[PDB]
Amino acid sequence: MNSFYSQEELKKIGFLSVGKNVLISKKASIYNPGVISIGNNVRIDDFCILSGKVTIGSYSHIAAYTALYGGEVGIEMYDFANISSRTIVYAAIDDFSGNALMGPTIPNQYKNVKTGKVILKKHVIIGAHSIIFPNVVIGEGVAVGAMSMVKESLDDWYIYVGVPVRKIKARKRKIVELENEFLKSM
Amino acid sequence: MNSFYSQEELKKIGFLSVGKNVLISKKASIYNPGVISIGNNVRIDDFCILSGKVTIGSYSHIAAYTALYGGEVGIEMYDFANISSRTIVYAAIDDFSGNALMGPTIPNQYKNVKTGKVILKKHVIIGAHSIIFPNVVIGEGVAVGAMSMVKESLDDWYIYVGVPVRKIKARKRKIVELENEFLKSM
Amino acid sequence: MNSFYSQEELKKIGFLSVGKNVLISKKASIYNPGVISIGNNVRIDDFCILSGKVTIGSYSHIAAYTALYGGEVGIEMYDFANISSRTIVYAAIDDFSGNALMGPTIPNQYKNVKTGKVILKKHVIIGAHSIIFPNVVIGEGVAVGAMSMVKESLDDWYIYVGVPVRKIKARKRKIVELENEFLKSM
Ligand SMILES: CC(C)(COP(=O)(O)OP(=O)(O)OC[C@H]1O[C@@H](n2cnc3c(N)ncnc32)[C@H](O)[C@@H]1OP(=O)(O)O)[C@@H](O)C(=O)NCCC(=O)NCCS
Ligand SMILES: CC(C)(COP(=O)(O)OP(=O)(O)OC[C@H]1O[C@@H](n2cnc3c(N)ncnc32)[C@H](O)[C@@H]1OP(=O)(O)O)[C@@H](O)C(=O)NCCC(=O)NCCS
Ligand SMILES: CC(C)(COP(=O)(O)OP(=O)(O)OC[C@H]1O[C@@H](n2cnc3c(N)ncnc32)[C@H](O)[C@@H]1OP(=O)(O)O)[C@@H](O)C(=O)NCCC(=O)NCCS
Ligand SMILES: Cc1cn([C@H]2C[C@H](O)[C@@H](COP(=O)(O)OP(=O)(O)O[C@H]3O[C@H](C)[C@@H](N)[C@H](O)[C@H]3O)O2)c(=O)[nH]c1=O
Ligand SMILES: Cc1cn([C@H]2C[C@H](O)[C@@H](COP(=O)(O)OP(=O)(O)O[C@H]3O[C@H](C)[C@@H](N)[C@H](O)[C@H]3O)O2)c(=O)[nH]c1=O
Ligand SMILES: Cc1cn([C@H]2C[C@H](O)[C@@H](COP(=O)(O)OP(=O)(O)O[C@H]3O[C@H](C)[C@@H](N)[C@H](O)[C@H]3O)O2)c(=O)[nH]c1=O
Ligand SMILES: [Cl-]
Repeated sequence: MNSFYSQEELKKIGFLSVGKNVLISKKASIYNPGVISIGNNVRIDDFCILSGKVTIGSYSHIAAYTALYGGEVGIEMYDFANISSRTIVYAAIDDFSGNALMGPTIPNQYKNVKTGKVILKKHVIIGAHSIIFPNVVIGEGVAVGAMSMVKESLDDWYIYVGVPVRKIKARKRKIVELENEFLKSM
Repeated sequence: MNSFYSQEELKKIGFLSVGKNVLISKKASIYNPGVISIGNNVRIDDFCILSGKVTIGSYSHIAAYTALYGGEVGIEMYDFANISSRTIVYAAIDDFSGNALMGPTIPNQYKNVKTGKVILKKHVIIGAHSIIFPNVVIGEGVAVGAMSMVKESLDDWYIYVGVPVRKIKARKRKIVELENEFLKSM
Repeated sequence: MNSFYSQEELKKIGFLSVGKNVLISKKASIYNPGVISIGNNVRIDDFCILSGKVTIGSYSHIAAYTALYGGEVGIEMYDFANISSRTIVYAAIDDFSGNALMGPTIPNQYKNVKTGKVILKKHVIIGAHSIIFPNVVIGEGVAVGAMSMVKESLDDWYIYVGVPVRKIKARKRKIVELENEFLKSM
């Protein structure tokens, strides 16, 4: 079976914008669909949470349990980006340092929230159980491994692993040739 | 949108005690609520689980996916403690050594469950995707980083990271001041 | 207060096979029950996902949030095997190298999915927040620590930790007697 909303159910959600062949679990949470644009051929799985400003392009899988906290600044994924299960992407984060109170029970003037657009460029893949922090551009074709923590921007076409991640090898570009192949045959 | 119970449904859950301005997700799970006590200005998000003895004070966020397995001995959080997404706090665990059978499918006399009260003191923040094992006090003002694992009590006012955690630098104490300033404020 | 199906609703799911004393959360997701079999005395908790080909023996707990993506080649667990919360087992994963396109939105010609049966032998325990990848045999009596990642088969009766896992000590085998002793009671 599957848990995906109908085309009929989907247009009732109220997305800023939703494309063709979009498959979204009835078990995801979508908060403020008003600020969420989704392109074509996108699958969002069980127990995802998308909240605040989120832009997804086309050909992207958001695997189960993944939370995207877009806040005001937003999270944007370009085409052919994918995110494996249990990832968190934060576009805002509280100050852990001891210099500020923390979290949504507390008025902003006591906190020191860090906020910044998070961008995943084309062909980015994020491995399972990973965390991406605010104000981070994940460069084109970057792979980050499972269980990775990314606190700053990542250079294009590299593979990274660890907490926090380190650059371990080049990502191959064959994928770009297959993109063009795939598209050409449509 | 939002997924919270109204103050009216909350009253029907049958909590040991629940204060005001409590926002609990309808997508969270609550088992044995008659041993669960929640103070004022608490938020518990989608997909959290609270099970068995759990005591939360005030000005606390339990972010999404976080499981608090309080068992019979309990987990207690003091005021201004917050737990980030996908954290687990166990007050009991099975013996992994090979010296016992394991899990809820096996009866106790063949197991060797390790149990003990867990306490998160005031101003503790627990980073996302972290695990706290039983019989542990997380010190006053401690921050535990993301993806960290805690098996022992932690000294006050430090930041710890890793699996298992190590101390990396003092937590700043400004928040004590901010706590007074904020509380004055009302 | 628990969230399990009755034995009656269980039969309405359409498992290849379901034993007795099987406690499955209504909050778990089960996809393609037709290829899933479960033996006796098994508990599957909230927000679990079982997808594709999955075979569970007896006396096994699959804890909250755990995802078993059995695909076509399958995941098998033998008796007395248990998986702690927020674990992922994959029988298939995409190629992260950059030599292929990725994920369920892309046709198979353009991908290079690696596939392989995952087997957990008797008495295996997998710690919370762990990830097991395809084509892996976890030998009998293996314990994998929390927050660990397994890409290769594991030697029987050892304890392994880390990302990727390294062997750290033997598992005790007192478990083997206890099993005999307990089964006698039955
Ligand atoms: C990143 C990954 C692609 C690396 O695979 P690889 O290219 O086969 O690299 P190796 O296995 O040789 O590892 C290279 C180095 O990185 C380390 N490493 C590999 N993956 C790591 C990870 N996730 N975290 C930390 N270290 C990692 C290895 O220990 C090795 O270190 P060394 O050079 O110090 O020995 C793979 O390990 C991974 O993390 N895959 C994620 C799969 C996934 O999440 N899939 C979702 C379902 S599609
Ligand atoms: C713990 C944290 C606050 C430390 O950040 P920082 O004070 O800026 O410290 P740095 O990034 O300089 O790192 C200091 C050391 O700890 C390591 N480190 C930092 N965070 C780590 C983590 N979570 N796990 C393991 N190692 C970590 C760094 O590698 C560095 O090691 P080194 O001195 O051996 O090089 C931050 O890394 C973190 O984990 N934040 C969690 C945020 C979160 O979960 N938010 C939830 C939503 S509000
Ligand atoms: C694997 C585990 C059982 C080991 O515990 P232990 O036998 O008491 O071993 P120790 O705590 O002495 O650690 C031994 C070594 O392994 C390292 N280690 C222990 N657990 C680790 C883990 N989960 N990840 C990485 N390293 C780990 C230690 O740092 C130590 O390293 P060193 O030899 O380099 O100093 C335990 O740490 C663990 O992970 N338990 C998982 C519990 C769980 O998930 N329970 C689910 C609820 S029932
Ligand atoms: C996870 C999930 C599955 N399903 C249904 C519909 C699907 O067609 C079917 C199988 O989905 P699946 O996710 O088990 O299998 P796949 O479609 O192969 O995808 C999975 O394996 C890949 C190698 C990974 N890259 C993905 O991250 C992982 O989700 O089950 C749902 O309806 N909702 C879900 O959340
Ligand atoms: C996650 C979640 C959200 N919501 C709704 C109600 C909320 O007011 C709204 C916004 O929630 P949000 O969590 O997206 O955004 P914030 O309210 O800023 O909270 C979040 O960012 C912080 C900087 C972190 N420290 C928190 O751990 C993180 O959860 O969405 C729910 O109703 N239920 C939920 O579980
Ligand atoms: C997690 C969960 C709990 N429950 C209900 C019925 C249960 O009998 C009761 C308590 O179960 P619990 O998981 O809170 O507690 P326990 O039955 O002790 O089990 C737990 O502690 C062990 C030491 C760990 N090995 C397990 O991984 C952990 O799940 O709550 C549910 O109905 N559904 C659930 O998903
Ligand atoms: Cl999760």
